[PDB]
Amino acid sequence: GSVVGGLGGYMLGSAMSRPMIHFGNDWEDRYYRENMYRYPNQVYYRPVDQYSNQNNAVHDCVNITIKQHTVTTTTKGENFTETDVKMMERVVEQMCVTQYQKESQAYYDGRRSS
Repeated sequence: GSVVGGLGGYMLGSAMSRPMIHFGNDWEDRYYRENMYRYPNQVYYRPVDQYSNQNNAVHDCVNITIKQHTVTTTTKGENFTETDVKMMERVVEQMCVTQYQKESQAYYDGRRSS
């Protein structure tokens, strides 16, 4: 039950989102627009079909995405620091929410309702 040390129950997102996010100044809003490429566009998550709402599974997914990234990276002597992580959470929240909001929408649209 392990894909990368233990994430063997997790699934891997649609690879389709990287929103612009706005910290309230172009100080770190810009830093991100020059630092967004490195971040995973993908997010690691679990089937919301099983959950009362995706938000619980999103907020898990955020932590796990960062982890599934950094874990494979610090295996290479790398390390990540809070101000890097804060530049993923802004997006990885959006991306995991949006992946969920297509996996749990664009798969059923009310189970064959549209």
